[PDB]
Amino acid sequence: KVFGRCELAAAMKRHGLDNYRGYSLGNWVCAAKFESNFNTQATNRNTDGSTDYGILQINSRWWCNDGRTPGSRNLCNIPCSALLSSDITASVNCAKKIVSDGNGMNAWVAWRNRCKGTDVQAWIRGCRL
Ligand SMILES: [Cl-]
Ligand SMILES: [Cl-]
Ligand SMILES: [Cl-]
Ligand SMILES: [Cl-]
Ligand SMILES: [Cl-]
Ligand SMILES: [Cl-]
Ligand SMILES: [Cl-]
Ligand SMILES: [Cl-]
Ligand code: NA
Repeated sequence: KVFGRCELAAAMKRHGLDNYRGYSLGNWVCAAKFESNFNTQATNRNTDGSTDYGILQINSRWWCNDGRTPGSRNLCNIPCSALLSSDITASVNCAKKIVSDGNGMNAWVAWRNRCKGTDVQAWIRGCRL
């Protein structure tokens, strides 16, 4: 599923991500935009043989099981395939554990390089929320 901007903002708020660990809704919408262009089925192979899955590009090295990432962990206790669903529950629950890990939203290299410090409120502007 490819979400619209305000549609994803609403689903993220419903699932409790708005202000989670102090990050406003606009930060989470901006991160999804540059990670996946709002497409739940996005995948991207890394140089190290791991893979990033879904609307927030969560990596199989630590967070989910794909059966093909040697020596990896599955800290979210889920198959990576659950991260590609039209229902975002699994992605949001796993993102909560990632953003709690010590480095905040800097865990997402695209949020640090494209969203951090910018006018992130623009991502939720005009949305009926
Ligand atoms: Cl957009
Ligand atoms: Cl915001
Ligand atoms: Cl594996
Ligand atoms: Cl394969
Ligand atoms: Cl594990
Ligand atoms: Cl599994
Ligand atoms: Cl959803
Ligand atoms: Cl923080
Ligand atoms: Na894994």
